[PDB]
Amino acid sequence: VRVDQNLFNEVMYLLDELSQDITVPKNVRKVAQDSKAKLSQENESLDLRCATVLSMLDEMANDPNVPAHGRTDLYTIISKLEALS
Repeated sequence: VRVDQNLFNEVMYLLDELSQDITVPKNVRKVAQDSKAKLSQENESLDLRCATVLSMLDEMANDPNVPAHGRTDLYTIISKLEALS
């Protein structure tokens, strides 16, 4: 319980921060927006929500327009989702 909810809480906070971060590209903010909505789709299985979000964030982490600090922010979130999955 605790271990998964602390990871989930951190992922939501970090995605919210990323969505508001003017130092990463528009498309990264939008993916962060869509990710946090997907994780909030309380009618769908968590493992499933996480898989879709992991796919979305991985795509962004591989976009060469993303600045180094934004890539690390993406990897931090990915790393918590893979621990939660």
